[PDB]
Amino acid sequence: LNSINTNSGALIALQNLNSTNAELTQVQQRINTGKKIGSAKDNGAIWATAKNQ
Amino acid sequence: LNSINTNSGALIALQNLNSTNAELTQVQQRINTGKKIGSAKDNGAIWATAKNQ
Repeated sequence: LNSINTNSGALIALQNLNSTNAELTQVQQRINTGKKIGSAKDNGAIWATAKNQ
Repeated sequence: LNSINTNSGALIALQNLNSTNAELTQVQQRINTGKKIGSAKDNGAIWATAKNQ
């Protein structure tokens, strides 16, 4: 409380903002590639069955 | 009592003034560093724990 060296609220706010930027990056990928699973990182099993099909 | 060669009241007054000056110096150090434990002299166990942390 009332510290000058530490600001935990800014840390939690930056964590929530980084989560929002991660969701926005996922939506940007969904928009530009047109696929909900555009790579093995999205879902390896469905992407594997898709490459085989 | 009624001595000219000594003044005990000035001695106790100097002791109280030195205590007040030490408290003001501690408050100045806390205003400076921003830490209530800025060094090992303040509290060595908690200080070493914070250093490892």
